[PDB]
Amino acid sequence: IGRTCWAIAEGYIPPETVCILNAGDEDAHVEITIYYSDKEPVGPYRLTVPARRTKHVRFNDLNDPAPIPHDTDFASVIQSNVPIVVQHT
Amino acid sequence: IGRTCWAIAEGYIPPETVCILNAGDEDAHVEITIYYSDKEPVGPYRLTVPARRTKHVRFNDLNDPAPIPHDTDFASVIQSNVPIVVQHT
Amino acid sequence: IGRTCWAIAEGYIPPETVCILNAGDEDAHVEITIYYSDKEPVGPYRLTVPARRTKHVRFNDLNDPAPIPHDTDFASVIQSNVPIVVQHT
Amino acid sequence: IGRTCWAIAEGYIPPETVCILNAGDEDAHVEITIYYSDKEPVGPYRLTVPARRTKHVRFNDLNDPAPIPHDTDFASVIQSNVPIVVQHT
Repeated sequence: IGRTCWAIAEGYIPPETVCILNAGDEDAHVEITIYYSDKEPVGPYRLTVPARRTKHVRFNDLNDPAPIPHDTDFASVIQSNVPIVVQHT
Repeated sequence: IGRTCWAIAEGYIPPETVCILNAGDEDAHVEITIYYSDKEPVGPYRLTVPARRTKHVRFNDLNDPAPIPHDTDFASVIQSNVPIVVQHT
Repeated sequence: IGRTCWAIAEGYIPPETVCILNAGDEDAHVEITIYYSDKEPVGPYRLTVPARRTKHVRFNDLNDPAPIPHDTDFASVIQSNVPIVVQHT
Repeated sequence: IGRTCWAIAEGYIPPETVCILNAGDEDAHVEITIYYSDKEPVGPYRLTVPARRTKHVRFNDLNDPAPIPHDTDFASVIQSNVPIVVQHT
């Protein structure tokens, strides 16, 4: 159930959440990359979504490799080793 | 018309509806599974969507195998033996 | 550009518009069928979307084979002989 | 990541933005065509989205071959030589 690559063309943290579902039996090793209008992309931000669980990820909580600056439009690519379902809220 | 597997990565019942269309000539035997961030999934919740009809299903009305707790973020996978069209409202 | 079959699982006329784009060089002969929770589907409602034009269709304006009753949830299937792009507003 | 052809069946400038992401390593040479209910399409409007960057394009800022009239419903087709991701805001 789902796909191993998702993209979100607009993101913004005011001066921002992806709901992920891994309905499968293997843990999802997820890698997020943040894109900008005027600089190189930052990432991967790495996290695990456990087998048969949801996980909400707040863009504001991401910090490794670096925090996402606030008041800045960005886009994001989310890649997983196993199919997941992503909804941007 | 439609697909036999649909996923909804974010659901919530405040302390929540899927509109299903079976445009086909066979009844749809539908199975919903609810996923959580911190426990195993619950289901299948089973229902029939008749040939050439819509059916609205309220998540709050589901009760077999168990009611969905309120004030709790969940996701859902909806599977059918025949193609259906699902919209989350 | 687009597809020849589109479905909209929830529609409602209070007691409702599809924006269609035919980016192609042939006229689109479109057929809409309305589905209900408790009776057989009604249609086809037939219309033409000209080559390289948009057309907005209000569900409230449809009348042949019959008007859609108000205050009634419905779904719709839109079929075309040529690819079109449909957005429900 | 993404597709080389995107369509947006409803656009309107009051008397309107596409967020584009090129997550790839080649620049995206993008061509927008505007469609109307009652006249021939206008375009291509041409722009470049750089490798590994986002770009927001305001429909109100487009002017070559011609400005889009205000208070007028339109649709748009966006074509690229390389896959991009488009979100209409």
